[PDB]
Amino acid sequence: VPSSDDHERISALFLGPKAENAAFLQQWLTTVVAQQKAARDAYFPDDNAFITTDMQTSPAFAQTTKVIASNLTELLTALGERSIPFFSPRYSGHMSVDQSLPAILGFLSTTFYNPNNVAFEASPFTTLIEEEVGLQLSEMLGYNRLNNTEKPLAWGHIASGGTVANLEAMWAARNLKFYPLSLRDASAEGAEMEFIRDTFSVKTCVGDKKLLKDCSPWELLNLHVSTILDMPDRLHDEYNISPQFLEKVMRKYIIQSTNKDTLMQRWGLTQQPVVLSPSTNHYSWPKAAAVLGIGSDNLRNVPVDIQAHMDINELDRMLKICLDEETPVYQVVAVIGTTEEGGVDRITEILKLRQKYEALGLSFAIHADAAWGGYFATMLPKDTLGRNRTRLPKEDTTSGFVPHVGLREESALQLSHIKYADSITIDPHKAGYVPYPAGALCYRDGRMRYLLTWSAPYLAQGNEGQSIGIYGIEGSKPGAAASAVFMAHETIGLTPSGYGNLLGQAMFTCRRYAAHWSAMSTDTTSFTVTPFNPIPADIDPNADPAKVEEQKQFIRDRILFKSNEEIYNDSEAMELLHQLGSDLNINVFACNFRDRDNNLNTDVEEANWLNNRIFQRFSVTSAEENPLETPFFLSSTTLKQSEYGVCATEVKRRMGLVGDQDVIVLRNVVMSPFTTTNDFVGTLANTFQKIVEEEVEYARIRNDMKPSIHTFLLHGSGEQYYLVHTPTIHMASGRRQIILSVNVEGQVRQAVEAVIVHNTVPLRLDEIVDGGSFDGILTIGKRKTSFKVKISNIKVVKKRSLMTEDLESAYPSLMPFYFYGTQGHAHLDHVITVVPNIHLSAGEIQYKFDDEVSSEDLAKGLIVVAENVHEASMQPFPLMKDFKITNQFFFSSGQILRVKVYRDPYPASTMDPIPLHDIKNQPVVTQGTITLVGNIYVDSDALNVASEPTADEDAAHV
Amino acid sequence: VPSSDDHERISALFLGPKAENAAFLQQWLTTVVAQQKAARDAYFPDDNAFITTDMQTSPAFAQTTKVIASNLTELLTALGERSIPFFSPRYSGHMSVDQSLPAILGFLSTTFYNPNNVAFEASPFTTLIEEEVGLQLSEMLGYNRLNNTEKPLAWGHIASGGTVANLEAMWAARNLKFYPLSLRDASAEGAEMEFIRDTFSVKTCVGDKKLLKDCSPWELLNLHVSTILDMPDRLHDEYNISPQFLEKVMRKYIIQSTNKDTLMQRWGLTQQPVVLSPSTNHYSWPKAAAVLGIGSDNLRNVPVDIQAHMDINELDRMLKICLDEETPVYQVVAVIGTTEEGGVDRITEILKLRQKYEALGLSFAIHADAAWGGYFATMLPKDTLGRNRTRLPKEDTTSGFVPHVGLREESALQLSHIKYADSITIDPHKAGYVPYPAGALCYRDGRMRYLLTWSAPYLAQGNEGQSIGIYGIEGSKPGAAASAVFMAHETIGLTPSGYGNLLGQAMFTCRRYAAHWSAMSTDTTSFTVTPFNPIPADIDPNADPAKVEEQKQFIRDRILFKSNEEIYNDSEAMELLHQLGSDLNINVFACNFRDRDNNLNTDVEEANWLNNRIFQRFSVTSAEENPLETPFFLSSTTLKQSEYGVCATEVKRRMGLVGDQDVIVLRNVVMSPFTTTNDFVGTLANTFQKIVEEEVEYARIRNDMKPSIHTFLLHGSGEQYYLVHTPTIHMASGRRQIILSVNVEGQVRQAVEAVIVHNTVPLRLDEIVDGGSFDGILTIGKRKTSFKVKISNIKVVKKRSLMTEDLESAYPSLMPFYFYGTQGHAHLDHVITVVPNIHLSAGEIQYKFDDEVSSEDLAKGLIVVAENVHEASMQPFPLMKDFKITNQFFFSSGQILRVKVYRDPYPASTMDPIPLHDIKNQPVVTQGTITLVGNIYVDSDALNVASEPTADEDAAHVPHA
Ligand code: NA
Ligand code: NA
Ligand code: NA
Ligand code: NA
Repeated sequence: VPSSDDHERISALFLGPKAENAAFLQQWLTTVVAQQKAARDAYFPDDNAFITTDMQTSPAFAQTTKVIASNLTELLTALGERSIPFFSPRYSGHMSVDQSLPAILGFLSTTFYNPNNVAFEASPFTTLIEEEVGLQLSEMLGYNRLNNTEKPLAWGHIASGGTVANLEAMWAARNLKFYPLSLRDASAEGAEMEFIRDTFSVKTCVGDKKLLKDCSPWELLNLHVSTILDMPDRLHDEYNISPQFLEKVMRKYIIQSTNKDTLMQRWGLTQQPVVLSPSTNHYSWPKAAAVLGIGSDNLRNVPVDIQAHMDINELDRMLKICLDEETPVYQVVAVIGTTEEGGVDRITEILKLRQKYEALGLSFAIHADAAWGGYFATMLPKDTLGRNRTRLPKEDTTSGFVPHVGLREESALQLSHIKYADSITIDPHKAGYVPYPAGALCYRDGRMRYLLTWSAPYLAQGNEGQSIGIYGIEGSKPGAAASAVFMAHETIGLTPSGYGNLLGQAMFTCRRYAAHWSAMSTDTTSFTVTPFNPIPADIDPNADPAKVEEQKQFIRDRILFKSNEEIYNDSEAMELLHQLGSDLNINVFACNFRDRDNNLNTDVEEANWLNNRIFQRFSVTSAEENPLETPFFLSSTTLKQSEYGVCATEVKRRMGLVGDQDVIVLRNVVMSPFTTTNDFVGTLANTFQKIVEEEVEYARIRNDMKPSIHTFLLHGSGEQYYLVHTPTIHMASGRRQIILSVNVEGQVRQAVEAVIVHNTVPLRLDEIVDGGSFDGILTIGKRKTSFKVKISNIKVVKKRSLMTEDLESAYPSLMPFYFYGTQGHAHLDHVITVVPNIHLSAGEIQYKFDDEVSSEDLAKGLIVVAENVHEASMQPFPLMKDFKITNQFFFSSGQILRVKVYRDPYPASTMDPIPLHDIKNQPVVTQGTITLVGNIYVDSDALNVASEPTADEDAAHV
Repeated sequence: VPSSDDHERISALFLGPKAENAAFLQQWLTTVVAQQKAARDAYFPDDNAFITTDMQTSPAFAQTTKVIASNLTELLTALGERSIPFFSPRYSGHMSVDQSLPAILGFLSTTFYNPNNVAFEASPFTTLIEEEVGLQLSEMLGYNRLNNTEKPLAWGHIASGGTVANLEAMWAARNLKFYPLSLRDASAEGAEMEFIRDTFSVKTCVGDKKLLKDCSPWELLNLHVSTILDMPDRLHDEYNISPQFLEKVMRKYIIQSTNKDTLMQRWGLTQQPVVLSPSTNHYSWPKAAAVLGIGSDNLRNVPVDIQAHMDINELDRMLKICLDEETPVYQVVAVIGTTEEGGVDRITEILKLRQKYEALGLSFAIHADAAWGGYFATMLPKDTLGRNRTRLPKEDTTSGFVPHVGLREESALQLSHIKYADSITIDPHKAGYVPYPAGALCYRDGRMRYLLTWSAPYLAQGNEGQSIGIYGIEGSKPGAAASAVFMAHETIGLTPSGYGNLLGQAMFTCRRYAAHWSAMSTDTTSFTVTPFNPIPADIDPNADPAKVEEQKQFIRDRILFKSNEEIYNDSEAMELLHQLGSDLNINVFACNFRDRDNNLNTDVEEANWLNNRIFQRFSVTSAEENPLETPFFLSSTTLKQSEYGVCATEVKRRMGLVGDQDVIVLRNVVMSPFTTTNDFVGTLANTFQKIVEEEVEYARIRNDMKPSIHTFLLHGSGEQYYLVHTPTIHMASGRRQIILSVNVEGQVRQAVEAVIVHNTVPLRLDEIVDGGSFDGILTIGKRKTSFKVKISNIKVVKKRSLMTEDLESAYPSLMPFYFYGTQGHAHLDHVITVVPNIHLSAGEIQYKFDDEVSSEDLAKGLIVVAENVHEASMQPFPLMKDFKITNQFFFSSGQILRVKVYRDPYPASTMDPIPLHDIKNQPVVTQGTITLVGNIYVDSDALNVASEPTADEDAAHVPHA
């Protein structure tokens, strides 16, 4: 019999999806006001009012209260109508959710006092609160908060966010690395601490005891963290040097004052120290490098493996490169809960690598970016043999059962080793359920924070409260943020039975979502859904597909659309459910589609089209949308090949795609403990499926190769005519570049405006072959009258594929054109080598070359490259609605192209790639100029998906 | 007849000193809850409850609600008993005050939605709010918010505070400075934009048109801000280059990627660019330089003038140095409302200097640090000829008149020119009455923000909301902060009649305070109070003192303790009041004291003692205090000589002090519009005066030179005895270093433990002269018994002054000792050359020198300097309760001192300085070693003010009702 007590216990923490808890909130707000009144009365009770009743009933006062009331109601109305409804379980996109009422109430209660934690005398109470919050976080993460033991004493503080926490960690690591060189300078002959240099020793990285003055620069750049952090205490213990003197003397030698590059230059050092970090690291990492004057070039990114974890062998190889080149390493970043997939780097392996490299003389700090993952350490098991008190029974079985579940074994292993990192970022305003702003940084050894200053630690005195706000980036800071986090910690509980219970219910919800992503699509649905984390039987890439399909059907029969109670009573179902989806509650998955004969799409850009449209249906990305009409919210990301390498390749492989392009995926962050109530998740799954099916129909129309109607520009005169197809990427059947010489049978003859031919009988472009013919219709620009015509005697000058698989990824430096026609009557058409691109054609041109070109070359079609048109530098071209063509446009009447002329090295008709990157190495036929005269066609929309309607607009037009 | 309307209008904006407006707040909170419910019901109305009634009445749910209620009441009770009561007008110390209810309500209303302004799709509404707030601030500050005009389009955003806003402004200035070098690299031969290099020109700093590729590195380092910001648009307009291509290509050349120092080395550049900023700038400036890898050494500090304004002539001299040495200047910081004094730098003169140096080829961005001063631009006059609608009358005269007053002319001039700075920092959570966290940064030309990125501006599209959170230091950020500022702006009003009214009332209150600081003390009070901003008749340092006293008496007769109505009806009184105190609401002042014969103290450290104790009485600096017992709150600061130079000198001069030491001053930030009601300001003045008189009594006791009882260590044996006075700085009468040879008449003979003599009849140390005598009592260590003795045949071996004026400011590198006695029986006593210090004496020692020293030299007393005791490195010595003496202590039995020996170049007795800094250049008598044997005395508390009780502890020991 399943108990509802654990879900009921956390249901009281939130206002609720339907504001079910509003009466409790009203009571708590009334208490806040009463207490405020009591406290302001208690401060000098004999003071009379400054705001009298006669003042309060005057017209100006009343006018101000009416303005406040009106502005307030207008803000509340607009917030409800225009914000994302994170409070609803329909939202499961980013790291957003209904926040905990204890946090909101802590912040509100404290803002009436508006304490400023930059200084004790402005925050005598909330400075102590914030210090206690830092130590709560530290202990929860496994650091030591006890004084006078053998372990280092941790310290923690609140910052505006994990971005500033990561910046501070990198700043401390920057200053740490150079401290021993600064101290060596400060103790050089002639300097203020020369008197220590003949006796002051350190342990070098490999453990040898040497005088600081006898260490090589490399040795000084590789002292262990503890070796460096111990130096001020050691100087005091061993020479009775005061912290005041030490700080004063060191001011002129530390990089806070001189910057690291002046110090390096004096020391003859040329290798910039680096930070090592996974290729997919949060933006705050390269940004901190740029801010700190390290430079993002010196944030060296470590490739990831197929599950997006930092590749340990690659980290090994890059640490070896640093050792061999004497490039110091400030810091290695372990991402504990990646932003995009919720994965956990193997910090156990990073720690092993540190031991390995310290034996070779290379040392570095380790930082755990646990901005997202940190709070999941509350799910680590804790010794229960310490509790012996009566426990109120858990015997409720009211409707409203939601179980918690536990961490995956690997996640628990890494979470229990983050306590060995030298510092840890963790965001209460991510998985702590505290509203923004509330980030946090904890140091394993709190003395590290003094590196962020020009100061040395003093002995604290009881008669002077210590300011906790001078050890970071910021200045003024809200003590209210500390009260908020503190209220969350004390009310929810930093234990398995508190936060562990809440996050375990979110994790059960996450796995229930993942079951749907993992089994929704079949062999015959129009769509496929592929989870980023394969189901157990699917992990092996050579698995028996029968076993994979069997496990998917097991999911359909035993998990999907069942109640929590039925599932929890099914041991096998729970064991399987335990293994589905993200390590830490961030499911990634992606859709593909099949045509109507059930053939899977393999084009990465068409899968991207589909997945981006699904995202658009399930998100708000413009002010035009009514967000209350979105029934379900996801996020989305692009796995760039260059950052996700083998991982992005494997995602594409399992989706059934072929190609090197970056792949778009969907992201489903799960923080809600409510979604599985009454199997609401199933409803969401069904909603998702319905929308996917709609978008797949569009995809199928987009990619249908049935015969259809095509458009062609006409070039030439009665002497000889050419047709130039107007390609498009909006239809798979239009993704061809085609130029033909033809005869035109009909009554057309007019010697400004485009002449356009459509085929009247539907046809496939690929069926146009030498000798063919077809009937058509002419349309002189906007003229209402039309002309019937017969296209005969077709000769294919060019027929190339504009399919993804046949295009290039890099634009040409100089713009290439097909150059075709007859002597004295040539024509131009921009070669489409990449999309997005721009169609450029010129029917009437004047060419002059240093060598006359033969009729054979002109008929076969040459390639001319414009030395004065730098195509790549202009890409992508603005959409037609966003730029005006004038005579200054580079492709307009009167413009002159200076060109080199080449023979086309590929056959007339080809469905294979035609790379032209090195066309400049082909034999040059001749060179000269081309002046554009007329019959010019310019279209930057047809070859660019950005001109298409969004899924929001299409859905609104139904 | 004065109107109460303007004060009534702003009284409704705050919960109130006594929470008078709690019923209004209760109503508004009820509305917040009601609307949250209506909103969550409106999103998919057919969704049923997830939290049912049966869940809400279950025992686990009820237990969680009881825990919430219990934690909430505990937090509220503790906040009320343990926080500073900023809500009361009794508080007037730092930039803290009761915050506006519209702001608190905007933040609360929005946190239920918890929007994240890092990305539009997480904040489709509050991103727009934050952009609108940025443009509101920009327009208020005088920037342009209109599109499609000739003026640049400003942009602003909210940051966690002014520290991060200053950091972003300096980061933007750093990347701006190097952009043209990066673009030159990106268009070099072989590079991706080589094709522009033969046609792409810029205007150099002096205005000549040159190809970018033909500029010298110095010329590229001095292009104007607008020249640089125009480059992406120009490349697009002139070569049709796309922003995508430009961004991608430039990533490898910009210092975001390479850092400035690798770029500089590739260009052969050796002068670090600098930031120029006043010597008194907020800590956020040197910290930003340190963060950004510029280094605080390259934040060059500009000295201030006697009113703490950046000295414009000194800035001129420093810019000339930069020009001559080809040191680029990132940025010049004009502080508009200094943190310590509320002063306004003359940015008009800085703009003139910019014109001067641009004509010479030196250019720099200008940043206005208006973190505090910015909101005072709402008090600038505005054209009212645009308003023609009916105005509800201002005819209320109920009790509660508080007038607003206007800016000083100089403040208005500078505030109206900050719109010419390239960027402006301003804090809603300082003078905006918005709770923390809410700082802000505005760019005159919003395109500058793209320097904080690897991006180039794209053309916006309607179907995609633009994220406003990728242009700064931070990541996730609360849309709630933007709602808070937005509500405060809409409700209070960014106009002279809105914020201008509120701040004008605070400024009237500030001047009412300043009147007390300016006239409270007389010729015969035991204390003096000296304002940092002199009264008009006192500005001239050679003014007729009759005129100064006449104006102080005018203030006493016409302003102090009068009602607002009487003062406002007194034109002459208002004209004078207008000129008192700070420029922008931060009064600085400091106290001094007189002895009981009415002689003014001139000792800077005794004035500091007094002002620090007064501060303690009016502040909470420890967790032991009950903050609700403090009746008035001030802040305090130290004007360091090295930073405030002539300004600190002039403060000390006008207090009557003589000396080069740093001076402590008191600081009175005024943000309350309520303090003048019922002349509550007067009550506070009297409270202040009472406490000052209390502390002056302590100062008088501390500095009374009347005869008293003194302590002496006894050195030597029956052969010859010496007395070594145990000096103290806790009493002026103990501030002498004294060594005497004496005869001891009595029944004393004890051969580990200290032998101590006090005089039994009070005496003055300065009257001890050769031949004198006095009765005394011996005390063998821990012995309960005492011994009558007669000290006779006194010979003064050393008598030196330990008064502030006769001590040195820098500690000796090597420790000096007096070395005296007879051959084979010498003694040591650490020379006290600076305080704080440590008393070190050794009665029994063993010396060995390379030359035997004569009995005359030993009797007169030599100076031995210990090569192996580095005195400066150990100072200040920990207090006695904080360290335990062991045999490892450098001054303990068995320690060997390796010393040089010198003759004392000063007379036995002297009340003048005895500098020993360069003792090493005196002729060396001999050298050798001294081994400490016994009779050792060590005391680190007697010569250190840190061992004294605080003013809070003394006051706690005085009984009261
Ligand atoms: Na949408
Ligand atoms: Na192909
Ligand atoms: Na106090
Ligand atoms: Na003297």
